[PDB]
Amino acid sequence: KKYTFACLLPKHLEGEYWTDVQKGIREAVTTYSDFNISANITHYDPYDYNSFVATSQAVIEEQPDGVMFAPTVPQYTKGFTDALNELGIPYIYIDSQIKDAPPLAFFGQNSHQSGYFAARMLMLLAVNDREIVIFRKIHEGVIGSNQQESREIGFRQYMQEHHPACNILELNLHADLEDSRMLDDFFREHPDVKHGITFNSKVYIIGEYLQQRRKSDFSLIGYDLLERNVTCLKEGTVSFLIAQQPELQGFNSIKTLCDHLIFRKEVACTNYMPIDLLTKENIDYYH
Amino acid sequence: KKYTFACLLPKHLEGEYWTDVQKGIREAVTTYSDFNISANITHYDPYDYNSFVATSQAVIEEQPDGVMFAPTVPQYTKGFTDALNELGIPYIYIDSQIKDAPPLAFFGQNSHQSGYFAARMLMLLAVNDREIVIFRKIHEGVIGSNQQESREIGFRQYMQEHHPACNILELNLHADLNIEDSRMLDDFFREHPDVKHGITFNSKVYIIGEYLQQRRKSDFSLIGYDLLERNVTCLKEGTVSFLIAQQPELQGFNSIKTLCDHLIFRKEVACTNYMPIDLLTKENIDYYH
Ligand code: NA
Repeated sequence: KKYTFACLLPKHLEGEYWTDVQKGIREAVTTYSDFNISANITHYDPYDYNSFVATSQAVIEEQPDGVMFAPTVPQYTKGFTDALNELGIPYIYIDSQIKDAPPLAFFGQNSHQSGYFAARMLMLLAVNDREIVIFRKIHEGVIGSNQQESREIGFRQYMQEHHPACNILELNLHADLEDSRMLDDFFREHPDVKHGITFNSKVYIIGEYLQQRRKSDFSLIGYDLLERNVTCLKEGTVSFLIAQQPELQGFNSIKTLCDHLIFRKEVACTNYMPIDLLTKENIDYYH
Repeated sequence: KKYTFACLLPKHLEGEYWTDVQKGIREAVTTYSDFNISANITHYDPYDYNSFVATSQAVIEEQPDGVMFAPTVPQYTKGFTDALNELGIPYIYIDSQIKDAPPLAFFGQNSHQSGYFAARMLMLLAVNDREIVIFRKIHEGVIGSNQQESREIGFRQYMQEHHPACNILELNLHADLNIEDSRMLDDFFREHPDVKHGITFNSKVYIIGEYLQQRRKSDFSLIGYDLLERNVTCLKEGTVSFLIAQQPELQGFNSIKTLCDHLIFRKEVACTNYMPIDLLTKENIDYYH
């Protein structure tokens, strides 16, 4: 019988952030083909905690040899991890982690440090601005991402720490809205804000909006190398993109499971991923 | 018998730039121990022609299967590369390219783009600055490094395209001294009290950074290259604002790997391997690997 590694990740469309993590998973599968391993990828609605509970219970009943997954908020993840620990099934957290429920290994960015870093870079662009804006993506009241929330916290800590006088504005766009009207009104109400940032992976939304309205007097800092994000980076609507090597996170998760289960090797638990800064001038050599 | 790859690098002290490239080479040797290969590292005097010739000749006379070589003063190398081609000994360039003498493969940054990028980052720092300064350190007059010279050209191009009004000052420190580095700096900052931002293209930015630290001067920030320990310390202390890395470990590792699969695995290999232009700050340096 083949090895089965259950991979539980957020629902998404092809080409979005999670596409790269999955390609890393598949690359790992082929690499370890001599061991006949198999990745069974299922998804959950990151905005609906019950979706995580139902799908994670399915994973549990599939009795995989190992599991890698993006945790949702703590209290809705606890039952899953407790069950896996009780069944002796090792799990790996990716993207974010739950510190009081340690896994075999964690692969993701130090969210707080990532946010702190982002603030430092943003202040470099808006050195003497009186306000900056944080764009978010919410649905059913939640932000749907521990990392997106924890990054903002680190960000805010840096701001309160180095630029307490700079006013921080927030605009919560709707996940499955029209982002355009939201933006039109935002700029009408706040016509002098020159710089903004988002902690989700869809800064292109704001970028394309500016590109279309011929607005070149506003630049964004965003996350991840989604095709559309990079286009906005090259066009100038986005000043910097922060990457976390999603492919490597996916690959290393499977490799770690293999190392632990197959090779029976010891493995490092905490694996903070880098906080890579990309600009139009260095993106082409970034791999 | 065995496979022998001669690696010719500039003499240096442990902890300088090349120490990482050497670790890379070592990691590669062990990884391919199966094919029983050995990397023979020899250091050379980069500014003593007669010396360089003697060591290079010694390398050629060792009859190596392959060679990886980091060029400093290209005008002292034609004899070496002609001899390698004549003997059918494939060679790899790292860090700097020597256009009139193409190698089997090259590993290093696209110097032009690296400098262009460096300019962008410096100007984010010196937005409204009338002048900026490039810091260099020459031996026998030469700026000994095509990568360095070329980086400077890309830097000036960006400055011409974006801040043609900004004055570009230059301060040359000398290795074949008796004019001490700190004395050069005192005169410069004395005659140029207003300059607030600077940059260097060699990997010894710590010389300027530690100077500012010991003089508790905090009204000036540098942009430098490479993750030498002294560079990182200056990065963490604030004298240096940004450091640009190029993954020296991987360049050394890849050099040997390329030689192995070319000579041993009879594989095809790309000639140009442009390394990344990584930007590091105090806030992300600890998570870079
Ligand atoms: Na969200």
